[PDB]
Amino acid sequence: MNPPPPETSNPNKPKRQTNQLQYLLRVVLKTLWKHQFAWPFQQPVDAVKLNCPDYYKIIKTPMDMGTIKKRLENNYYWNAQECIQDFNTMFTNCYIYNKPGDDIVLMAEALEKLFLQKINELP
Ligand SMILES: Cc1noc(C)c1-c1cc(O)cc([C@@H](O)c2cccnc2)c1
Repeated sequence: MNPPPPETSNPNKPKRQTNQLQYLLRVVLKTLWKHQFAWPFQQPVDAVKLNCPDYYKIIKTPMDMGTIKKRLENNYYWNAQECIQDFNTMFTNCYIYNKPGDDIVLMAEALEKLFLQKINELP
């Protein structure tokens, strides 16, 4: 069974729109979103659909690009580091749950490489 997806809004959370945050959405996320390996990360893991019932028994801090996209679109973050942290959590979760020689890990590693490439050009 799946937990509630991570929050994309929090009225009592302090928010702020920075040039770095705009770049993370308009450039970083938008480009990664269109990558041939991006589709498994565009929405939370469905432990039932994927026959991975133990996923949310192992991953206690889930994250996906769909959540990050909504957070960016909702101006949920205070600075770029908060958004970058969500990306790092998404990748880390994948490497934790899956075996190093798995297709999904190869997809994550490719996206992580492109992600690191793009944040090295952060404004
Ligand atoms: C991301 C993630 N992190 O842990 C798991 C598990 C996933 C995942 C998410 C999906 O939406 C689909 C699949 C699976 O169907 C697949 C996808 C691609 C290659 N080989 C297998 C895996």
